[PDB]
Parts: sequence; C-alpha cells; structure tokens
Amino acid sequence: TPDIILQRTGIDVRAVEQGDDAWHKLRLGVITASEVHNVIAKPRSGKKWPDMKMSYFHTLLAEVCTGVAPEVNAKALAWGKQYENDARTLFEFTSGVNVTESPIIYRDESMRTACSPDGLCSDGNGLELKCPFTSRDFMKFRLGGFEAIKSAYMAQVQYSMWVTRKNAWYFANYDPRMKREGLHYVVIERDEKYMASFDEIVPEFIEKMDEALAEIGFVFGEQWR
Amino acid sequence: SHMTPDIILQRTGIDVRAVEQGDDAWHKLRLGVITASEVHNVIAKPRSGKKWPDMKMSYFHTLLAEVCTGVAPEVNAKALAWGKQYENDARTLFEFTSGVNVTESPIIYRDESMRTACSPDGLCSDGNGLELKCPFTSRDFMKFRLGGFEAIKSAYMAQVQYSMWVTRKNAWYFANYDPRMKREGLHYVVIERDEKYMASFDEIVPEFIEKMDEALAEIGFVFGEQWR
Amino acid sequence: SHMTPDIILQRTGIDVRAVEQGDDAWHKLRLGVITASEVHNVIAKPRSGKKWPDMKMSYFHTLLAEVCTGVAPEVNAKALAWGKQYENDARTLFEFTSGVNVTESPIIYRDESMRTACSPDGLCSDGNGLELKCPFTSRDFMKFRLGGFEAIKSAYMAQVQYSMWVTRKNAWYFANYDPRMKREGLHYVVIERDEKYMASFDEIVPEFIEKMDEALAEIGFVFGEQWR
Repeated sequence: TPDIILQRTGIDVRAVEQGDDAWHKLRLGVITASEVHNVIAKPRSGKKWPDMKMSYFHTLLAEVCTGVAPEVNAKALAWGKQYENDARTLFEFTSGVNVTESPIIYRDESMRTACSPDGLCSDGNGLELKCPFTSRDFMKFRLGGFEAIKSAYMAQVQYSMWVTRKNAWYFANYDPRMKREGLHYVVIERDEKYMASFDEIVPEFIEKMDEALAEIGFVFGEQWR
Repeated sequence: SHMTPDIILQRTGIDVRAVEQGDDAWHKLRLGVITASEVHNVIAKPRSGKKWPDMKMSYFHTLLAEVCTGVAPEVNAKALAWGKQYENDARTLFEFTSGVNVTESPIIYRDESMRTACSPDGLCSDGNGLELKCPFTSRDFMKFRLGGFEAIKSAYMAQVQYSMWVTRKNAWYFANYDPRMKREGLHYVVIERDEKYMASFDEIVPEFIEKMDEALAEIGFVFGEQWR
Repeated sequence: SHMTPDIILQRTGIDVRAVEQGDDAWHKLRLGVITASEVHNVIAKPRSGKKWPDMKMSYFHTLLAEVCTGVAPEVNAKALAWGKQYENDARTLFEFTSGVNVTESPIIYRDESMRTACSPDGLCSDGNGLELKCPFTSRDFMKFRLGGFEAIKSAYMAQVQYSMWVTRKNAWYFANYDPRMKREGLHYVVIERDEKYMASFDEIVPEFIEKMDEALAEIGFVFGEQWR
C-alpha cells in the first residue's frame, strides 16, 4: 500500500531497507512489534499503568514532537547486520522454505501500528530471525526452546501476526560461534488471547497519545513533515 | 559564621568570582562536600531501625574517599556533557518565558565550615533560585512536561529543598529544557520552601558530618586535605 | 587423581609452566571451567524452593556456550585494564608491609577432571594464598579499609574459600590497593579456611557438573571439546 505511505511520508517503501534512514523515519511515533510488550504490561493489581508502560508512552510522544529517536544497542545491531544473510540462507537450507524480504507493514491506513518482519516464508509464515549477541542467550534458547523465549519476544511474534493477519510465525536463532548446532527455531501459532489483548488495549494507548499531543500542541504525523 | 570569598580564596587559593559551572575549580570546590544533588542519600531511612541504608553508606564512602584522594571519578560523561552544553540555551529561554532576570552563582556554602553547599543554575530577580535540567532523553522531558511536580522524583525534591536550606530562600524554580523539541522546548514549575525538609536537614546533616570526622581521624586524615 | 603438567599437555597441547596470567593459553585453560570468581553463582540458592536463581542459570548457560563455541566474550574491560596497570605496584607494597614474599601461580586445578580451578594473585612465603585487588572505585577501597572483614562482599568471600578448596590450603590473604589514596592505599586481612563452605562446594559443585553434562549430551557435545 505504497501510495498511501508515499503520499503520507513522501517515502517509497520499495526502496527501503532495514536500517535505511527512511526505515527509521517510518517507525517514528509508531507502535511496533519489538516494543508492544510495554503497551500490554499490566499492574499486578490496580489499573495504573506500570512504569515500563508510561515510559514507552513518553518515548513515543517525543519521537513525534522531536522527529528523532535516540540510537540503541549499537554493537548488537551491528552483529545482526553482520550475520543476517548467513542466518537466512541456512535457515532456508534447513527449514526447507524460501524466504523473501518484507519492508514494513502497517495494520491499516492510520499507520499507528506496524511490524518489520525478518522475512516472508514460502509456506505463508512470517519469520523473526535473531543473531543473539551473547552465545549465552543462544544456549538458553537452544536448550529451553519455547518456554525459554521471553515474554517480550512472545508479544513481538504475536503482534506481528496481529498486524499481518497471519496464523503462524517462525522464531529462529543463529550463532556463527557454535561449533555445530548454530541454528535453532520453532514455529509459533497465532494466539487469540494475545489478539484480544491488542484489540483491547492498543487502541486505548493511541487515544491517550492523542490526548497528550493535543495538550501540548502537536498532532500525530507532524514527524513526517 | 558567614562564608566569604575571602575565606575560600585563603583556604583553597581559588577565586570564587571567577568560577564557572563545570570549571576545574568548580569541581575542586565540591570535593568532600555535601551537595544538593546527593543529599538524598544522607537523609535516606531504613523502613525500621536506625541502620544506615546501603545508599547512605555508599555515599559516605564516596565522600570520604574524595577527601583522602583529592579526586572524583566521572559518571555518564555523556549526559553530563549534554547538560553542560545546553545550559545557556536553557537559561536564556527560561528568562524570556518567565520574564525574570537571571544571575549566575557558581557554588554557595551554607557557612564558614565548607561542609555543605549547592550550585544553583541561577539566581532570579524576584529572589528565587533556579534549577535547570536538560534531560539527556526526551522521554524524560515529556514525562515532566505532562506530569509536572508530581512527576519530579524525590531526589529532585530533596535537591530543591536542600538548595533552599543552604541559601535560606523561600522558593525555587524547577525547569526542563530540550533543544530537540521543534517548539515548546521549555517547561517549568515553582517550588515553595518546606519546613519538614528544613528540619530533617537540621537534624541529620550535622550528625553525618561527625561520623565523617570520626572515620577520617581513624585513618589519620583531616577534612580539608583535598584542598591542599 | 591429581593434576599434573603432563595431563594438560597431553590433553590440550599447552605448557602450563609457561603460562602467565592473562596469556592466550591462560584464557584457553579457563574455558568451560568453574572458577573462583564465578562460584558465587553456582552456590546461589532461592529463598525457598529448589529452583535455580537467575544468576545461576545464567552462569550455567555462559559456561555451556564456552564449551560449544570454544571462545569467551571480553568483559569488565575497564576494571581489568585498571587492575592490570597496578598489580605490580600493589604486590610490592603488600610484600613490604606484610613481610611475606610472594610468588606467581598462574592457574591451578582441583584435580585431573579439569572442571574446577583458580588463578591466585600469588603464592606466599608463609604458604598462604593471595587475592590482591585494585578496586575500580575508591569508594569500595574505603569500604574495606574501614570495615574490614565484615565489609567484604559475599562473592569475594566465596571466591576466597573456593580458592582454599581448590588448593587445599588453610588461609588466604585478602588485600586491596588504591593508587589514588594520598596515604594508606593498602589494606589487608587474613582469611581462614571455613568448613561450612567446603561442605557446600563438596555438595553442590558436583551436581552442577552433572547437569552441564546432561545438557551437553542433549545437544551432542561432550566436555573438553573446547580444547580440541
């Protein structure tokens, strides 16, 4: 749905690459899969937004009013740029599917929610594929599998399926350092409980955002000129 | 007794009037002293008991060590640098917005003892002091902007109250500045003096000083060696 | 059975006598091994329940990764460089003061299994082991200087006992040096072997080892592949 994006931000999605400066521009103020865990965080009791929730909320609003986002995990990111291709190939070789690239996908025209898949699979699944920074974390995944994977990571996988209207996702790891056994993955199925969470909470988050922008005099989208 | 430039100059060789925030002198003048930025640690209390809390012990060791080494390490240089860089920008936008005039004030000691002090971001024409933060992250600016007072963390309140205790003023402005903000990059509030804090300082601080004196003697140092 | 240079040489290709702390081999020899500095993690317990604590599972993963990759990431680099810079001056000063003469002892295994080791700061004329740190912050230095024994972090204690467990000794020196102190930049104590602790390693360690073993087999590895 390029025309929309284009009309909206003057950017041509096709030309984009994970890391592209545009890539980044397109994510500004947007609720993404990597960060949604924060949005759904709940107080043990009470209705009060947890801290990690207020904090994400505050981060998002600033992206809107400043038009920038600070950089994080430089070396981690770099590690990943470094090995993604090898990881991809192998994964394929091994999983038996062909993977193809996916720009960035928004849920709808509002452009308030999105995900950036690591790939789109021949069998119809999306792909999340990490090159953990510490071999310690690969071990953790490799041995514990599913129940090893973190909540923050489960929310991520689920939110991608919510945005793309998909039913299953691969969650894989790669570590070029392992003498053998360097690639591990699993398949995750869409879970309606998560679905229902998003449907309920995400829209509520968006409305508060707008209220706040209004209080201080901005409007969602200014970040895109 | 009342602190004078004359006293600082003779004890440390430094000319207060030439000092500028972040200067080398500015740093030296703070070695070993209980500052508003850190007092929060001094007044910390255990849930029950009388035992000094970890944060408290910890700042105690820190202060002592400044006395016996005469130096202090740097932390989060980046944020430090950030705050140091945007300060002037912040001051002048505050003057415009509040309408008051601001004067600069290095460091101010509570008395001739040189044990307690603060470094205001300015002194206002209406008699109030000024504290200007340039949060390193915009997220923080947004937090305050939207949350105001109640947004401001305890440490900040103690810092603001101690500045008033040291200088004997009745109110203080607290502001935030973010140069990255397209517009509206300055927000601020006014904090009034609070006796409950005054009192606490009055009781606790003096005691903290004595403990320090005891520990230094024990390893044969005397307060002040840092300005040698 | 006891460890000997021949084993090492035969199993890994390395000349143990030739090893220097921080040597490439020095590092090689530590891969997959449970050391004195990390043991605190293995001994860690949950307030209740028999479930491993987060730090335990973590170290546990870290070590397995060491076995399957044959490498280890670089860590706490600033702290290591600092200690590296002062270890000499610290030793010399300790010697003078304690009277003892100190000798280098690369690394030592508890046994031929090569699963357990330590790398003492030195070996003392009086047959005591030596742990000599250059704390990164002067604050920690002060902490110990003033509070001695009861001030030493659990982890440091574990590291100490682990070392006696490994070498089979009765006492060890725990000392600190701070080149920053204008005076009194050296302080130390003498720690006695504690049986409650020995029992502990004696019990836990072995189970930890069994578990690594299960886990590795589950993914087709066997301990020692790191030295291939």
